[PDB]
Amino acid sequence: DPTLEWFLSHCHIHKYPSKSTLIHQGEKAETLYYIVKGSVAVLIKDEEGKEMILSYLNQGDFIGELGLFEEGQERSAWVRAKTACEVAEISYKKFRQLIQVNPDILMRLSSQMANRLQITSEKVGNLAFLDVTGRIAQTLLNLAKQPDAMTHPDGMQIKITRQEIGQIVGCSRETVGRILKMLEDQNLISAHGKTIVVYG
Amino acid sequence: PQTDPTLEWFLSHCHIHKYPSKSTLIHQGEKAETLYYIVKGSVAVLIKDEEGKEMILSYLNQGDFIGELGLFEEGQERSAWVRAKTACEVAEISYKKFRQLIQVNPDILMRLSSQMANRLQITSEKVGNLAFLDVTGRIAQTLLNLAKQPDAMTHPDGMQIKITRQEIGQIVGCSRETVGRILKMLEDQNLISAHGKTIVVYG
Ligand SMILES: Nc1ncnc2c1ncn2[C@@H]1O[C@@H]2COP(=O)(O)O[C@H]2[C@H]1O
Ligand SMILES: Nc1ncnc2c1ncn2[C@@H]1O[C@@H]2COP(=O)(O)O[C@H]2[C@H]1O
Ligand SMILES: [Cl-]
Ligand SMILES: [Cl-]
Ligand SMILES: [Cl-]
Repeated sequence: DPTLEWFLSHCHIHKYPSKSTLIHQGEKAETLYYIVKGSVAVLIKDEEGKEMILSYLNQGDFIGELGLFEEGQERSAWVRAKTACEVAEISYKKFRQLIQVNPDILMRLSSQMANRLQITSEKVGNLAFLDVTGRIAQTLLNLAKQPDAMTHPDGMQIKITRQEIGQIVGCSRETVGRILKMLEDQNLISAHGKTIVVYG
Repeated sequence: PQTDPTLEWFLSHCHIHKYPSKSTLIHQGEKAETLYYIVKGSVAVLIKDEEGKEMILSYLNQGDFIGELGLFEEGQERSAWVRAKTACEVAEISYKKFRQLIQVNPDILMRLSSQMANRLQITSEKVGNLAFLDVTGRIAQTLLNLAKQPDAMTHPDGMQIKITRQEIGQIVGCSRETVGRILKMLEDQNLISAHGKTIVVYG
């Protein structure tokens, strides 16, 4: 589409190796990014440096957009490359100029911010009233009904690790372990290495 | 609370409607064709968990856009209910008309997008608190957050807020009973005072 091509023609595409930290929470924001190729993780941390993934972002996603609208904004989160990444970069100053020329580019960015807000809002509603057990159970049941869940003699099989469960619900890997054992004993799931079976 | 030429130009293209306290501005799931802007008053943005329990996702106040999430893609449905907390005065404009205003002066889209960005930050922090903080910490953080809403009073011991235990539970994501037990504890810890329907957050 011509809007994205026009936008990219004003950007400088950079290549970063896997595990690069592209954005550090707390730093001064003066640049907008757009993923041309690759995937990243958006993360927040607690005092002990524990973690919760807010989102994965991929090809076609803007990153670092939240500091664009007000002066002196700081990065709201960490963004770390999951794979090697090809990322277009443009100063906020230049981007603001592009918006006056053709605001459709700001409509595209804002469309992504709107979706992100709806997704993050839904996660608040889904997790707020539950304790860690409730959150883990809901998480597994939700994954069991997604298209990539596979058929199993015992029910629906999902691919997920104790670590990434903990990253979704914001708890330790050990707590996940204990809760998965409990869910097995209640005859709701079966856990086998890096896969879980939710009983139907 | 602070308008500017861009906003008054925008408002000159809108119709301002009044909404009594408790009335619904927006119903979740309805087709979105209208953008709102609060001239006066406050609203609550509500969503429900998988058991049908209602949460207060955010309050919005004078100067806030509402109903913007449906503007960017066709056939979008409202993501939440929005109901008046006080009597409100709200400017309305069709998405069709607003898209034309954007072409006339994109600064109005910058104003709207700025709020969307702020909301994402705020909501992201809330999702992090759900995990990083215990229930006590979540209630304590909500009390602070509420001590900074415009409707917050001054007090010789700190900031005095007006909110029901029910409402604290809907913001935090816990039961009214839990809130009661935690406010008592915080009171005994000399961090707050609960004078009936009022709470004083010490500073
Ligand atoms: N809830 C979220 N969902 C998706 N992306 C996010 C979320 N919160 C922050 N980000 C992204 O992470 C970036 C961190 O830097 P910025 O705050 O400039 O811009 C932020 C967004 O691009
Ligand atoms: N997390 C949030 N913070 C503040 N306001 C929100 C949030 N989620 C939804 N809203 C508002 O509630 C509105 C419901 O209708 P829309 O989805 O059109 O637009 C939505 C936003 O204006
Ligand atoms: Cl509606
Ligand atoms: Cl807890
Ligand atoms: Cl009360």
